[PDB]
Amino acid sequence: HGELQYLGQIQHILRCGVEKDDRTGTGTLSVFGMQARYSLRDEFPLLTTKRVFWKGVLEELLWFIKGSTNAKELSSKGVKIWDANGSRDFLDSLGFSTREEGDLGPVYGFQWRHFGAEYRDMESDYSGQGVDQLQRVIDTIKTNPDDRRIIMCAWNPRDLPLMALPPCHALCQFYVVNSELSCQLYQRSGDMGLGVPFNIASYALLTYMIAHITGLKPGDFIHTLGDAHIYLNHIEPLKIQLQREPRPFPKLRILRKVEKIDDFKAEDFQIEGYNPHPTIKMEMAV
Amino acid sequence: HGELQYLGQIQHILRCGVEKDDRTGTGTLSVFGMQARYSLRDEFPLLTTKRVFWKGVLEELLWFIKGSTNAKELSSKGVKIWDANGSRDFLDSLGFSTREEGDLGPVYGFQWRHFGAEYRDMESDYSGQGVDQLQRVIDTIKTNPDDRRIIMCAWNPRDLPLMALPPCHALCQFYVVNSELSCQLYQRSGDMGLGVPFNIASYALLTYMIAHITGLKPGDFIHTLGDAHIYLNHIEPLKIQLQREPRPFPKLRILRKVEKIDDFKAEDFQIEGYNPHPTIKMEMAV
Ligand SMILES: Nc1nc(=O)c2c(CCc3ccc(C(=O)N[C@@H](CCC(=O)O)C(=O)O)cc3)c[nH]c2[nH]1
Ligand SMILES: Nc1nc(=O)c2c(CCc3ccc(C(=O)N[C@@H](CCC(=O)O)C(=O)O)cc3)c[nH]c2[nH]1
Ligand SMILES: *c1cc(=O)[nH]c(=O)n1[C@H]1C[C@H](O)[C@@H](COP(=O)(O)O)O1
Ligand SMILES: *c1cc(=O)[nH]c(=O)n1[C@H]1C[C@H](O)[C@@H](COP(=O)(O)O)O1
Repeated sequence: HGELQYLGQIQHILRCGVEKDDRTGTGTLSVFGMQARYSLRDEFPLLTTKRVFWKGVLEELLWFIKGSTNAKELSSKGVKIWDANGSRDFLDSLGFSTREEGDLGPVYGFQWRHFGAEYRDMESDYSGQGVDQLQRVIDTIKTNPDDRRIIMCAWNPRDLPLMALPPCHALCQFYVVNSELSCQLYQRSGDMGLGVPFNIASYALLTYMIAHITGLKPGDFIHTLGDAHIYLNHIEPLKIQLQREPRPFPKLRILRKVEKIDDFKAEDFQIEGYNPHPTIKMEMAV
Repeated sequence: HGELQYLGQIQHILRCGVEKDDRTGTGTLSVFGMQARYSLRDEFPLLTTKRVFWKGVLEELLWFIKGSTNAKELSSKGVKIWDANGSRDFLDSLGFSTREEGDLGPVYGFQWRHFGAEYRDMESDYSGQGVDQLQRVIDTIKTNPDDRRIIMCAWNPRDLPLMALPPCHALCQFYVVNSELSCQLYQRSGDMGLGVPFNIASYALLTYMIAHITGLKPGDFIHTLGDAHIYLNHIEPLKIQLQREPRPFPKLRILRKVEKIDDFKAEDFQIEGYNPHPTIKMEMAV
């Protein structure tokens, strides 16, 4: 079904992908330019050939929406996925010695809600500052769904030098037709073993959310990869996953009627019928 | 061959695309999310089922590279393609009455070379201001071709309100492997009848240029569409073009060794073996 698109890319990268060195010191097999279409109609694409950490997914999205750039605010929810890039050693290796541990800089959250804003620290008050792309999107979908410019962009050339790690999912666009909402994302860099499974579920979630607030039904989620790679220490685990057979995707039900996107809380959502294969550990390249 | 990928999209949009209204008042048949891979190896993808206005293509690219945002500077080269969006009526319909005719605002050129810069007018001196993404790319390709962040982004959330028409080709990323350079582009909006044929040739040209300056051979050009559409008054002309049979793509020869990307002049290039079908007129939706 849909999960076959992902499994296909994993295999393609493995057979043809060229070996390439990366900034983390690990090895890589990569391909440049791919695209997969995931349907959000009566199903949510949460991989089944492996049990995905749904919690961190939901928690991360929520963390993004409130415009936070502090690894600690997320680690507080039991989702440690960003701590690594917020460490003292990592911050220092980038020359951010004066920065407080946990401050990722002007990344995802900050750009979605305050693009123009002049960044200070992970604790500054930015309200009212910069452009709020998220809200902007919502309003355009509501007043003119034919608009060919419903875009949310995290890539900010001017702020790059202060980011602990530039956006991998740097740009997404929404589209409307027949009362159903679709979203496409441009991911410059894609760690097929870890981030990608997360990424896919993260945007399918965002779409559902916005579709809810706008009174539209989810359409498709187009995933576009730039540098899609499989780290060397992910090759064996992936080889096994490729052998497992997928199951039908689960469903995402929203337990309540929400008006503003900032109202959503972890409790408002619930996954149904998720029957995945056993978990698979994979080491994140730092 | 390669031109078949394009012809395929035209047909797919026609037989499966949904009718959709657009900002120009014209009608539209659209699809959301597509991708085509064009090879730049010993061939330049300049459509053959129709004779493409190569001049405007080359002239436009050059116009972009020097960071100009004035329709008149291009109309001066005999390429009138942008005049329409720089008119007084159009500028005024957007509320830009105080703006001088021809000033498109902070678009393509301005963002490629001065992303951060604070826009003034199509005649202001921006040198030394904002980030120069173009040069940035060149240097990264030269010092670390494994870099997973070689990106040039025109989409600037903060400047949007001042653009006569937001970027259609809003983001592209480069990739290197085996001494050959590839480029992928994200085009949020795609007028299949006019712009797209231009767009494709425009980026294939840019790639060739950068590959030359960096001492690499062209690889592939991945074209990714967001809202790909065929305007209603383009349906009949396209239906005929779909019936014509493609010919082998021509070759792009660079008549001279160039060091800096700003040195390139229209004369440095030459197309060879271009044998296309007769021209096809199509009215641009304003
Ligand atoms: N190299 C690299 N790749 C990335 O994708 C990345 C990111 C993106 C977020 C991210 C990081 C790790 C995991 C993750 O580790 N997931 C695991 C376990 C998660 C847990 O339970 O804590 C998984 O198997 O899904 C899932 C998502 C930040 N820094 C990164 N660096
Ligand atoms: N709706 C819309 N589509 C676009 O592509 C666009 C653009 C891109 C620039 C552009 C405009 C017109 C033609 C063009 O007219 N090309 C003709 C021949 C032109 C000539 O003879 O000079 C063609 O057949 O390709 C080719 C390129 C700006 N505003 C636009 N609005
Ligand atoms: C980044 C964040 C995300 O959401 N998705 C991802 O897969 N990644 C991965 C890609 C790469 O491994 C690393 C970022 O490295 P780089 O900046 O591209 O060099 O995280
Ligand atoms: C914009 C510029 C370009 O180079 N390529 C294109 O084909 N276009 C087209 C897309 C769309 O048809 C129109 C812009 O309209 P809108 O801003 O999306 O409303 O020009």
